[PDB]
Amino acid sequence: ASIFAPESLLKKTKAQKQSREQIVAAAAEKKSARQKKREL
RNA sequence: AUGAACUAGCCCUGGGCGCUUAAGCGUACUACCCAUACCUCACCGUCUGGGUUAGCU
Repeated sequence: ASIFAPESLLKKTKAQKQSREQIVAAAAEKKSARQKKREL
């Protein structure tokens, strides 16, 4: 009845989620580190 | 006050037009002119160093 979202797409989306999680965490701590660095 | 001997500089004698308290010579200081040089930018090419695939509307 419906198309089942190909398994290559599911594997990529899981991989992209891992990388997107890393990017946010890296930028989350970068902003705090940059603000302290600017004051120094 | 003069004269003598001297101290040097320049003159006399031995690119063009023109210039002569220079448009000459020497010194000092401002301003100004413009090379394919220098700086900024754009463009060409070469070289060099990267990035780019579960090929993500």
